[PDB]
Amino acid sequence: MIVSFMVAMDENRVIGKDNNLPWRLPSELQYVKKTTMGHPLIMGRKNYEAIGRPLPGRRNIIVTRNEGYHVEGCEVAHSVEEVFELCKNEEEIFIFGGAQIYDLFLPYVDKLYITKIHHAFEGDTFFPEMDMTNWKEVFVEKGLTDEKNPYTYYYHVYEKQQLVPR
Ligand SMILES: COc1cc(Cc2cnc(N)nc2N)cc(/C=C/C(=O)N2N=Cc3ccccc3[C@@H]2c2ccccc2)c1OC
Ligand SMILES: [Ca+2]
Ligand SMILES: [Cl-]
Repeated sequence: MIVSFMVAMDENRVIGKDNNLPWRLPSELQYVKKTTMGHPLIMGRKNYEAIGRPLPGRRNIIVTRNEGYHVEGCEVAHSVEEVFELCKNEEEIFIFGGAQIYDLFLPYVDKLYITKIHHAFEGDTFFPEMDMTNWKEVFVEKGLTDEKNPYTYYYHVYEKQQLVPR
């Protein structure tokens, strides 16, 4: 099972402002949709609510410690272990964010899908630091910038850098 972080952050790792995206890049979200199609999406409650709805064609799994938390059209999981069991037969799952949610899955991550937005926004929550010497880029592509997607941004994908033995 490939454990993948899915993330869009600015030049200071901002991933949110007052629980919402400080940017509006529909093309970027079209990319998330295309990339995650047919795979589970894993996200925290706060993250999930910051959207209002669930993405069709995707297994939405909400992670909260709240044992009474339910939402229609979604699954709820209360620990890392419960998510892995639930996703036991899946080839790839996408950790869809919450800083804390990313942190929960750090010891397990195999793949990084990182959108980097070339701008500094006002933010209050951040993509956790990561030592990238352990990682190797396998794909990059400049996003579509135009009237609907004002900012300049790049899709990046990283896999684990294999170490060559001494
Ligand atoms: C705080 O608000 C958000 C945060 C995140 C987290 C996130 C976004 N992008 C990337 N690359 N990584 C992330 N972890 C998503 C979202 C996603 C928003 C959102 O509305 N969508 N994001 C993806 C998606 C996937 C399947 C069905 C529908 C959607 C939907 C969408 C909207 C417009 C065009 C195409 C698809 C979000 O809401 C705006
Ligand atoms: Ca793995
Ligand atoms: Cl969250």
